[PDB]
Amino acid sequence: SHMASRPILIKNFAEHYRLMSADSDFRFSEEFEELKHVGRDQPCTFADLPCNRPKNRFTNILPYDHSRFKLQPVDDDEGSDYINANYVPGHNSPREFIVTQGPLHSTRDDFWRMCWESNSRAIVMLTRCFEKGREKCDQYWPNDTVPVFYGDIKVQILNDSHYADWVMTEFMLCRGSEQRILRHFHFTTWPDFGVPNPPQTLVRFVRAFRDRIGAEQRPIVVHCSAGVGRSGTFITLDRILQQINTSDYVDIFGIVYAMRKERVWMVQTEQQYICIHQCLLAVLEGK
Repeated sequence: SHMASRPILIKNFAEHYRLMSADSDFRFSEEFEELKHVGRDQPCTFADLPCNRPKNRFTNILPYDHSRFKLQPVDDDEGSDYINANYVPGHNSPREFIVTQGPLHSTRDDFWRMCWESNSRAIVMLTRCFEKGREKCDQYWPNDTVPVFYGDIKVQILNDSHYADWVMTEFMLCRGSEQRILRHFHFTTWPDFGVPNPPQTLVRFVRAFRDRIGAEQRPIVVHCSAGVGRSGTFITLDRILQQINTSDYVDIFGIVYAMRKERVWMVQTEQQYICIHQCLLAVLEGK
């Protein structure tokens, strides 16, 4: 049924791609345009509160109420429960991901509290802190081995591994004698404009991530800067790469539709929407 879904037979994907990208992406552009109002009629009440106003990077990027992540209230604070974040469905769970903005210095304590309260064991970062001299994300994690306290959460690097396009970091998370291990997967190679090119570098990261994390039962935290365009791209990519193992179909459109209902602008540009397709084509063609 084709209002909120366009499944494509994998064996036909290459032709679908060709048809969709023909004539300067006419069909791709048409298809993506269909998603523009999806979700946008939903209230963003708490995001709009005066006490939460300073907690959002962008006035136009706000978590829907029905979907937002709620921090535990702290005695006598308006909005101590608020963070710019939303549960977003994945391959394995309707609440598999929590997607959020790049924390501000103002909000990183909240960010870490969320990681802790969510019981997340994995963060995916799809931005550099600075791009073209603009700050897109606070440096919310230590730059060495000396543990740093963010609110009640103590964070400490156990080790890190650098790669061509990402840095992997293993944190010890401590909180009043309770101890966890969390992994941080940081794609550091996204270009200053456009999408990764060749797209294969992103596939490599998604593959490296999923291979390492496994069938995670707990929420995975995902962010770029606004936590919509790049975050939306990575998730869609991670789903469909799993999907092609157990199905004859892929529904990129249906996936993006569903994400939209849960967080604004999930895959944000038509260029990222076409990019997801290009990554998958690379996979189905043996790169």
